[PDB]
Amino acid sequence: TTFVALYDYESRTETDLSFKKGERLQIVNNTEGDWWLAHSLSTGQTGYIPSNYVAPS
Amino acid sequence: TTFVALYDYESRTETDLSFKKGERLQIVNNTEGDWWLAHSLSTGQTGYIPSNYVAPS
Repeated sequence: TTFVALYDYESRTETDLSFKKGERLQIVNNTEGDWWLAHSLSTGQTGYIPSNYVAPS
Repeated sequence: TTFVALYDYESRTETDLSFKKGERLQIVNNTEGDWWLAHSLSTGQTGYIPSNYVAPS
């Protein structure tokens, strides 16, 4: 399955992909899965996490 | 709503959250959506993208 960008996106870090509206993109799976923005109740820190490392409470 | 870590995870960039197995985490709504690892057919580049910027071809 192929996706198409609806907006431009300029990369902000070393690990993200820049692209332009109309570019065609294939998702590639990996062991980490989707990444979610998360907030830790144990430490107060915040950032993206790999969804395959966690489970619901 | 609330998740639990199954593994340790050490941060690799400035934007990800480190955590330890057992930490409680809350996912936080933001406009970007899940982030996916993606491969560009126009440029050959690879990296994570915000799913809400793309749509299927």
